Amino acid sequence: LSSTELGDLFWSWLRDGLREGDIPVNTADACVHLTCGFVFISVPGVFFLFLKSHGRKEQVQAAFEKMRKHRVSDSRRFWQCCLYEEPGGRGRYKKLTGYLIKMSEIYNGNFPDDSLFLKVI
Repeated sequence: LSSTELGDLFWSWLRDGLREGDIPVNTADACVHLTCGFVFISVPGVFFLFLKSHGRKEQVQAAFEKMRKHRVSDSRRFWQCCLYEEPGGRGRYKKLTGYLIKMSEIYNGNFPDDSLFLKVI
């Protein structure tokens, strides 16, 4: 494969997987979480999950970023989030970082509710 092909493969997998409800979302254990107009994808988790169905992580991530689907807000490409075990943002949490992607790059106007577990900082 090549940076272009690998990019397209990863984005095709993520996008069509979320669209077909084939990639877990919005769960205490998911790498993908919907939030306030955006899809949060945690890294490296979302690339490891790609890899599992298809260093290597470095390649896919570089190829993905070259496509410019992710939100970049005044130079910032990564957001931190707290992932809680309990809905309503409490108890044990894990701190995560990853990309925000505008809902409409993935989803008709036809999507799941927001995550009960993830809080974006």
